[PDB]
Amino acid sequence: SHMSQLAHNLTLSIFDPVANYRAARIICTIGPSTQSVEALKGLIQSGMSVARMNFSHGSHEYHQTTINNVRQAAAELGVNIAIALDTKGPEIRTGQFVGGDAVMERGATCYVTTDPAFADKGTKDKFYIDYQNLSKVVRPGNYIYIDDGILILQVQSHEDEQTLECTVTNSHTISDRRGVNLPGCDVDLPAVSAKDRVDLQFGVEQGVDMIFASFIRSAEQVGDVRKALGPKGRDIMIICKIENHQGVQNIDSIIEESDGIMVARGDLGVEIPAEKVVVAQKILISKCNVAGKPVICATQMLESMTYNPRPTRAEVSDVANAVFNGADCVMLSGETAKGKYPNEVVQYMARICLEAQSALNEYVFFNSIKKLQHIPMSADEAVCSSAVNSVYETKAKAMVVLSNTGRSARLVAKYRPNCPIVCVTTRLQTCRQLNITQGVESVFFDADKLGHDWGKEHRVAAGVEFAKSKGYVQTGDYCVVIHADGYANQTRILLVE
Amino acid sequence: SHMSQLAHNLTLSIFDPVANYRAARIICTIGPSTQSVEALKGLIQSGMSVARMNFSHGSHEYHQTTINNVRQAAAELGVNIAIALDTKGPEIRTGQFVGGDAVMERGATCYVTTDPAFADKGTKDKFYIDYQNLSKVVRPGNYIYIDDGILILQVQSHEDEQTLECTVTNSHTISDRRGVNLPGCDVDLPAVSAKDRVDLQFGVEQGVDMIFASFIRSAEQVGDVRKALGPKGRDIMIICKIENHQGVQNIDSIIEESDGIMVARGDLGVEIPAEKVVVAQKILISKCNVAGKPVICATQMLESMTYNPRPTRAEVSDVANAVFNGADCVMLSGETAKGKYPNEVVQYMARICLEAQSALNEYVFFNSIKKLQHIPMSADEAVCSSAVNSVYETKAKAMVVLSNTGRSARLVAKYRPNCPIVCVTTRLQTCRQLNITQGVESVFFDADKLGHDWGKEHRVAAGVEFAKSKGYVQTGDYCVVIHADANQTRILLVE
Amino acid sequence: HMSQLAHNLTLSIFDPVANYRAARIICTIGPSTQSVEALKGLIQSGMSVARMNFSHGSHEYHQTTINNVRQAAAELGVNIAIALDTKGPEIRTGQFVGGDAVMERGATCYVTTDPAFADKGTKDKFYIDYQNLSKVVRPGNYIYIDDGILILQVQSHEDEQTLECTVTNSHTISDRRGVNLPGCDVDLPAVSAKDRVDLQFGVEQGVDMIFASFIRSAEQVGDVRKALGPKGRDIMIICKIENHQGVQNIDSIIEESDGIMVARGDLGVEIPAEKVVVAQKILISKCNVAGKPVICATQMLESMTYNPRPTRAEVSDVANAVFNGADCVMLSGETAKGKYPNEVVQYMARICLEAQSALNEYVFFNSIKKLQHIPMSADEAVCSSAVNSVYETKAKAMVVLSNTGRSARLVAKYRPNCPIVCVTTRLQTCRQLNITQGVESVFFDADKLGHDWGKEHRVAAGVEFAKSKGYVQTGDYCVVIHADANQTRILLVE
Amino acid sequence: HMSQLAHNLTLSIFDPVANYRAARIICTIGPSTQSVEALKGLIQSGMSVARMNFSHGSHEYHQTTINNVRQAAAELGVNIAIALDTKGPEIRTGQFVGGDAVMERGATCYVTTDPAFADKGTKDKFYIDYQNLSKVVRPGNYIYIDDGILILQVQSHEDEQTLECTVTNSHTISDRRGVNLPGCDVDLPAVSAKDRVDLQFGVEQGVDMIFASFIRSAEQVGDVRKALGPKGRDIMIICKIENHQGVQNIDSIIEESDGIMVARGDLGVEIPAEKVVVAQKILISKCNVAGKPVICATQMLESMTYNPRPTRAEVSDVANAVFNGADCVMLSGETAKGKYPNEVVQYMARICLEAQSALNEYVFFNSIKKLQHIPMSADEAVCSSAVNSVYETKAKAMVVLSNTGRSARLVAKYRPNCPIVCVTTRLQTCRQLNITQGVESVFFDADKLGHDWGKEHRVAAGVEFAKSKGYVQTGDYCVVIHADANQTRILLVE
Repeated sequence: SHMSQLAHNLTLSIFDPVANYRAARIICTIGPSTQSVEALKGLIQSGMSVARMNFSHGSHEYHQTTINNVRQAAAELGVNIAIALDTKGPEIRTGQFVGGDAVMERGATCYVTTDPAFADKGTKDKFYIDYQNLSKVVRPGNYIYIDDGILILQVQSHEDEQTLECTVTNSHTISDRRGVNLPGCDVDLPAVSAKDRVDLQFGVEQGVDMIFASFIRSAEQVGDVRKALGPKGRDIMIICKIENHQGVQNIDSIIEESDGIMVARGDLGVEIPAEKVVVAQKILISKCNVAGKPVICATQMLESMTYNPRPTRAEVSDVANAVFNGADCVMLSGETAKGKYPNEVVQYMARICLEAQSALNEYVFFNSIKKLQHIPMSADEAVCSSAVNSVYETKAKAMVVLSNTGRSARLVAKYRPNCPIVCVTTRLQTCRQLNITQGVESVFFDADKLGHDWGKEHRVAAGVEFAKSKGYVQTGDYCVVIHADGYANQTRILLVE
Repeated sequence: SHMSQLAHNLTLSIFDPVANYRAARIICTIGPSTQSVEALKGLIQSGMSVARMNFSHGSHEYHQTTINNVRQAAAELGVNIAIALDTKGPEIRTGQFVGGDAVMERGATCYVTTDPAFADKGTKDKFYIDYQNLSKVVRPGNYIYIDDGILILQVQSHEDEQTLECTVTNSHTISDRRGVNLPGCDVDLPAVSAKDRVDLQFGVEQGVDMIFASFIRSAEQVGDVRKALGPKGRDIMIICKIENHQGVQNIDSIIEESDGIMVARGDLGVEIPAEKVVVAQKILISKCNVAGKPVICATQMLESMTYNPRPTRAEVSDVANAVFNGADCVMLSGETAKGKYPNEVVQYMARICLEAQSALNEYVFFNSIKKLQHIPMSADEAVCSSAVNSVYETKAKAMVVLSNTGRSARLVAKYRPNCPIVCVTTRLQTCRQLNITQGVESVFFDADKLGHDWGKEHRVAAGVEFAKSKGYVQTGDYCVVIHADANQTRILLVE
Repeated sequence: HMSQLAHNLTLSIFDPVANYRAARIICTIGPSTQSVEALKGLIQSGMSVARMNFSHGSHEYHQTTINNVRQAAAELGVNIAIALDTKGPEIRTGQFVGGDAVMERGATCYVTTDPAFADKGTKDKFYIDYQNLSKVVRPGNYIYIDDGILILQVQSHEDEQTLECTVTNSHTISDRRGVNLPGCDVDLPAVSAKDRVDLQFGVEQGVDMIFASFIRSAEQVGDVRKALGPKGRDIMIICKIENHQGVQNIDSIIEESDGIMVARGDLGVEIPAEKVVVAQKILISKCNVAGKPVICATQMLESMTYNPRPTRAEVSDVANAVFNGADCVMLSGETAKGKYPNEVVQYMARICLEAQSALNEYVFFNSIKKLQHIPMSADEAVCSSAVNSVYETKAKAMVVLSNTGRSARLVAKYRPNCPIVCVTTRLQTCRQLNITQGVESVFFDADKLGHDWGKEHRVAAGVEFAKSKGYVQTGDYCVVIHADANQTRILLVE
Repeated sequence: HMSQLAHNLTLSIFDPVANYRAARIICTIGPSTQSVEALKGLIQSGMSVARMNFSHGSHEYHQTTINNVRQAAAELGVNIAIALDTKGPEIRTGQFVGGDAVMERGATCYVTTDPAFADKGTKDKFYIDYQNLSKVVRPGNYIYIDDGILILQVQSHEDEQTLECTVTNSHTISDRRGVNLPGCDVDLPAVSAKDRVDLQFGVEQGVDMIFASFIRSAEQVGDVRKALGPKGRDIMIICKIENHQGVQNIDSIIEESDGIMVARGDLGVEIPAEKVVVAQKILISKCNVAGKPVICATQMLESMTYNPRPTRAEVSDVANAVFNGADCVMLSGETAKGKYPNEVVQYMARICLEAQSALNEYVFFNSIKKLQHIPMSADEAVCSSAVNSVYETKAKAMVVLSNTGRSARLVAKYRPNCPIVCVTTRLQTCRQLNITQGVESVFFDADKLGHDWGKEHRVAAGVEFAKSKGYVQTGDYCVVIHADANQTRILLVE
C-alpha cells in the first residue's frame, strides 16, 4: 500500500524530470533596490506574484510610487501582480544614534528615555525609545529586548519619570531605530493605531488587494482592521501576521476570523526559542491548510542572498521544508527590499520551490484534509473535494475553476490536487488576490468586451486554451471543470479537444 | 471509529423507524395462478418489478398471453414492469409416468431408455429420458441424477442401443418429467438449441426486455445467445444463469461478457453441496457488484409459501441474507407460478427486503467498491463514483440520474449511495430494464410530447418532483444530479 | 484487502476446506438422546455442550442426563460441558381433552386461572397457569399462545378467574403451550422459587453454566448469581434474550453476564420475524466486541427433527449464523425428541466448517481491535498483539495457558486465522471453553504430572496436541501466550 | 487522526517538552576537541560518537584520539562510540605559495600531476594528486575544485602531466582542496592501499564502526569487509553516500551495508543544492524502512564553527533532519577546529529534542509496519508486536535484552513513543547502539554479576535504569522483549 509520505519517499528519484508547474507563490518586499519599473519587471520575471509595501517606512508618496510602478511594470509584462500593504502596527522602536550606531557592552550601565529630545541624538550610554508609556509599565527586574531581541537590557531603576537605569545583559552593537519588545508588560498600544487607520484608508483608495496586518494577537483585533478599512474596502483581504506568542496561543480564533496567516519566524523568535519557532511554523501552516486559508512563510528566508550571489545549504532546506510544511507563500524582505541580488534571490527561491513541490506527496494532503472536514459538509465544499477526488481518479492533468471572488478556486486549492488549477474570473482583483493561494493560476475574462457569457462555456474554453498553451493538457488529456456558488454547484470532466 | 459492518451493527436498533425505499427488486415467475391481468395487478401492487416467463413450459401462444397481460395490467396501474424471457436451454428431462409418479425404492433395478415410445407411458421399472445420445455418452458406474438430483441412479450396463440397466441408490418417489443431470459425461447439447433460437426470435419480436439464459458455462456461449438474438435485438439484456460447476468456474469470463448474472441455488445444488452453494452465492453476488452488473438471488426463495400462508423462520433469514450479500434482485418461481399465495409471498418478501436493506452498512459497500477500481478510471466511472461520494459528504436525501440507455443509472447504482436513485429516461425500455438494478427508480420523459429538452433541466425538474412526492426530498434537502456520456454533476438545494 | 466483499472475489468453492471447525455445537438432550450410546453418537457427530432444559422433567431425570453425559464423554476421553437451561418466568396453558384444541377463528373461548381446569381443558375453556392473569389484563389486550401463532383478544371478565376471549388467528394447539401477554406487567420473578432449587441442584451436581431464561435487567442477572451461592461463583451465566424488553437492555446485560443466547424463536413471538435477523446480527456483533460467548439459539435445522436432510434455507440460516460471528449454534427438538439426532449434528458440523472456512478472519481481528479503548489493560494488549503476531508470521497454531479460561477467551476474542489450543489445570475450564469458538482445550493434570513451575511442560503439551491434530509441522510457527503474567513466545515448532 | 497534518493541529509549543532525546549526536574530533578535558565537555554536552577523520593526521594522531575518547568516557562512566571515517578515493590539489590562489575569471591556468609542484603551487599552475588525470580527461571537460565552488574548464594538454585551463567561476581557494571530475571514469579503488592499512589499524584499536567514503557500489562494501578481515567482522560499516552514482545504487548498497551517512556537502558538488534536500528524504526514509541507522552529515550548524549562536536556517535544517527521520546528526569542522565545540552540541541536542517532541510517532510505526513483507520472520513480528503493545498500553518505556544488538536496532526500527533501554553483556554493543535513535544501553557484566540464565536480573537492571531516569514509575507499564528466542512481556513496574 502507498499510504503516507515515507512510503512515497521510497519511489522518488532526484534524477526524474522536475514536474513543471510551480505551485508555491513568492512575495517580495519592495524597497530602494527594487522600486523602479525596470527592476520590478525583473522581479516579476524571476517569479514574483506579490509586491509587499512595508508601511513601517516611507511616506505615502513613496508607496504611491511603488503602487504606480508595480502596476506599470505588470501592465508592460501583461500579468497581474497583487499589491499588499503591510501594517506598521503597534511597533516599539529605539531612536537614532550619533555616528552609525551603539556598541552596547556587557557589564555596562545605560539609560533609556521616553524624552523625544533624545531621538535625533541617541548614544550608547543613553538612548530614546518611542513607547511613551514605557516608564509607567516597566518594573526593575524586567528586560528590554532590542534589535530582533538579540540585545537584552535588564531594568535597574527609574532615573527620572521618563528615563530608565539599565544593565546590559547580552552585548552587541546595534543600528538606528531597532525593534523593541517588553516581555512581561502590558503594552497598551492598539493594533490599529492613529497612523495605521490613515495608512489603511490610503490603501483602500489606492486599491490594494490585501493587508498584511502586523502583531495580531486578538480575534477582536482583526475586527479593528476590518472596521478601519471601511465598507468601501469590504472586499480587501486581511492576512494576519503572527509575531508574538499571544498570537500563537490565539491562532484558532484569529484564523476563524481572518483571511490568512503570515508566520513571522523572525519576530516570534524574539522571545520564543528558535527551535520552537520551527514547530510553531508547522502548527500554523497546517492549521491554515485545514482551514483552507492562505499561509505565508515569513522572515529570514534566503537571508545570505542579501549580500551574496548564492544561498547557504541550510537556507535552501528552510525554503524546501517550508513548501513541504504546506506553505502557500514564501516571502523575501531585505533580500529584495535593499538586497544586492534582487533577481537572483527570487529565481533561486522559485527553483527550490519547484523542486520541493515535485517531491511532495500531493495526494496525502488531499486525503488528510478531506478526513478532517465536518460531515455533513456544505454543498460547495463537497462539490470541490469530489472534483479534486475526480482529478486523482482520472489522472486528470488540469482543473478549470470559474470563480468570481475567489471563494471556489481557494476552496478547491484547499483540497490539493496533483495538477495545476486554472481560475477564470471576470474580476481582475481576483487574479491578483489568487497570488497567495498555491497552485492556482488566474486567467482574466473581460465581461465588458467579450460579452456576458451566459452559457458559461466561453469562459471554460478560455481556461482550457490557457491550460493547453502552458503544456498542462494535450488533445486527449482529462480536465476537471468546476463551478461553485438557486444554481451554483457544477462539475464536468472534459476530454481536452 | 466506524470502519466496517461490525462497528455499524453496534449502533443499530430494531426499534428505529424503518428507512423507507426498499432498494432490492423482486422477480416473479408467472404461471397458472398469476397470468390473469387481475392477478398481475395484485402482484405489481404487492411489490413485483419483473415478470419472468419460463420457456421450459407452454406454447408461444401461452407466453404471448403472459406478455399481453403483464403489459395491460401494468399499463392500467401506470407502471413499468420488465418482462424476462427465461430460456429453456440444454435441459435433460425424463418422460412421463402412468399415474402421478414413479415410487423409486432402494436396491431396485430399473431401465432408463431414450426410446420416445416410452415417453408417454413410463413406469418405475422403466422410463424415458429425452437426451438422445444418453447411451452413447454414459459409462457403467456413472450416476444418473434425477429431480434436482435428489434421486441418484447408478448405471450398470446397456441392455441395448437405447436402454440402460440402472440400480437405484437413493429412494424417493418422482413426478412426471423431472430434471436429469449426468455428472462426469460430456453433455454435448448446444447452449442455444434449435428450439431456443425460435424462442429467442419470439423474444425479439414481442419486445422482451431481457433473456434469462439457462445453463451458461462459457464466455463464448453468451455469444451464441447474442448471435441468436439477431441485430433487431442488439439492445436486449442477457442475464446469464449460473446453474452448474462448469459455470461457477468460468464466472469471470462470463460476467465480463454478459449483462448480469442469476445465481440459481437450486440447480447449483444438484451436484454442489448446499453449504458450498451458500459460498457460491456470496462469490457470484460480490463478483457482480464489483463488476457493476445486476445479480439475482435465484431459487427456492420463500419456498414453503407455495402452499402456506406464512413462510419459515429460515426462509426469511435466507432472503434477508440475500440482500445482505448484495443481491440486486430476489426471484420467486413456484411460489408465484403455481402458488396458493402469490400476493402474500411478494408482500412478505417486499417487507423482508426493506428491513434487511435498512440495517445494512450502505457506506462500506460504496468504499469497498471504490477501492477496487483500477486507476485511472474512465471519466463517467469517476463522475459517478464521485457523485456518490458527494452524497455521503452532504447527506443528500436523493439522486437524479439522467440516462438514456440506463448505462449511467446502472453505473451510479454500482456505487451504492445511501439514498434513492431517481433515473429519468426518454426511452421507455430503459424504465423496464432498470427494474433489475437495485435502489433505482425511473421516471419516463416523453421527448415526443413534452419537447426534446435540450438544456436537460426540464428532465431534472421531473426527477426532483418525483423524489419530492415520493417523500425522498423536501425544501432544504440536498439532491445530487448526474448525467454521464457528457459528464456533469450538480448539487441542488431542493426548493 | 480491506473488507469481505474484496475477499469474496478471491475464494473458490473447489479449494480444500480448511480442516478445523471453529464454531461450537450445543445439543438439547431429551427422550431420543439421553442414553450413553446416544450421547456417544452425539459427541462423535460433533456435540460440544449438553443442554438440559429444566422446563421439563424432575431432578432425577436431569440427574440421569448429568450422569450419562459424564459417563459418555469419559468413555471417549473427551470433555463435554453441561448447561442447565432455566425454566424461569414461563407462562404455560393447561392440558387438553384429547391431543389438542382446534381454535377456530370467530370463536369465543374461556381462559381460567382456576387450577381445576389444568388436566381437563377444552377449546371452549382452558387453563393458564399465571395466577394474576385476570388482575393484569384489560379487555382488548391480546394473549399469545404457542410461540404466538394463536392470538386471542380479551373481551371481558366472566369472573375473577375467567376471561371471555375472541379468537383472532385460527390454528390448533398442543398440550401446555407458551403464553405471552404483550403490554401487561407480568409480575413473574426472573429467578422463581422453583428456579432457586433448580439452580442449587446444578451447583451440587457441578453443572458448568446456566442458560438463564427471559433476562430483562442488568439486575436480574444479579438474582441468578445471588442464588447460585458462593459455592457456584465459578459457574458461567449465559443470558437468554427472549424479548424486546431484553433487546433494549442487551448493553447492560452483556456488561454483567458471562455470555448471550439469541433465542430467535421467543423473540419472534412479538418481534416481526425479519427484524429478528437484524436483532441476531446486533446481539452477536455486540457480544463479539464485548468478547463474551454468543449462541445462535432456536429453530435451527428445524425440519431435520423429522427428515434426514435440511431445507435449502435451513442451511443458509446456519451458515449466516457463523458469518454473523456466533460462537455456538444450538439444537433443541432436533436432538431432544428428534428422529435424526446424529445426522442433525453432522450437517451442522459440515455447514459450520464450510461457512467458517470462507469467512474473512482478518476483518474480524481488525474490526474488534479498532474498537477498543486506548489505553487498554496489559492482558488485553498481550492477546491482541499475539493475534497480530499470528497474522504477521502466518503462524499455523496458538497455545494459550489459561487456568480460568479468561486468557483463552480473551485470545479467542481477537479471531486469529488458526486454531487456539488451550492448556489448563482446571478440568471445568476444558468444559467451559466448549462455548467459545476456535479453541480446543488440553487437560494438564497438576496432580499426576507435577506443578510445572517452568511452564515449559504445559507448552510442550500445547504444541504436542497442535502437532497431533495436524495444525503444525516441523518448520511451522506457533504463537505461545500466557496472560493475567503477560507473556508471549513465537515458537519454531520442532 | 491519520497523519502529521492531523497531529500538528493538536500540538502546542507551550506544552512542556518531552524529556528524552532520541536523535544521536556524532562529533568529529579535531585540533580543538582532542584533549580529554575537551572530550569530557563534548560528551557532557551530548556527544555519543567520536568520528576520526582519516583524511588527515597520522596513526599516532588517531591513536591519541582513541586513547583520549576512551579515557574521557571512562572518567565519566559512559559508553562512547569510536568511528573511523575513511579517506577513500579522494582527489585533492597541492599546496599554494602564500595561503592560497585567488582564481579570477576567464584566466588561463595550468594543472599538473607532477609531484614537484605539490609543496610550491601558484594560482597559475598547481598540483593535483590524481595521476591518471590527464590520461582520463578530454578538452571541454570540467575540473571541480573545493566542494564545487570553483569550476575549471580543460582546454588542452600542455604536456603529458599539465592541463591548460580556463577559469569559469571566480573564487579564491585554500590549501589542499577536493577535486572532482564529472563525466570521467575516476578509476581509483574504493579501498586503496592507504585505506587497507588504515582499516587494519581500526581493527587493532577496536573501533566500533567504519564511515566508508565515496561508496558507489554494493560490492565495494564487500571490499571494506575484506580489508577489515575476519578479525574485524563485528565492526559496523556505515557507507557514506557522496556522489550521484551512490544515490542511484543506494538500494543495492543499503541492503548490503550496515547504515548510511548522508553527505550533503559532496552530494551538493555536482548535484544541485535543492535536489540534495530531496535525496536526503529519499535516503533517510529508505534506511528507516530497511531498519538501518542513517546519519544526516555535512554542513550542520555551519556558522557555529565561528559564531556563538546558529542562524535561523541552520536550526530549521537540523530540526528537519529529525522530522525526515535521521537516527543521527553530525558535526564536522564545528567540533573539529571549532571555536564553540560544547555550545555547538548543546544547541544541537536542544533542537533535536524540540523537533522530536512534536514529531508524530505513530505514523512512523505504521508507515514502516505497513511496508514490511508478510510473512515476516518471528523476531521481526516479535518486535513490531512489542511496539504495538507499547501503543495499546501507553507503556512508558521498553527493555530489550540484546547481545549483538540486532534486536534493539530492530525494535528501534518501529519507533515506539517511549525510550528503549537495551541491556547487553557485550560492551561494544553499548557503543554500537550510539547510532540508533531512541535507544540507551545498560551494560550487564556477565563476569562479575554472574551469567544470569533466567534473564530476570538483566530485566531488573533494565527497569532500574528506566526507573532512575524518570521514565517509568511504580505504576507505569514497561514492555520487555528478547528476540533471536522471541519473548515479550508487559510489566507493571514495581
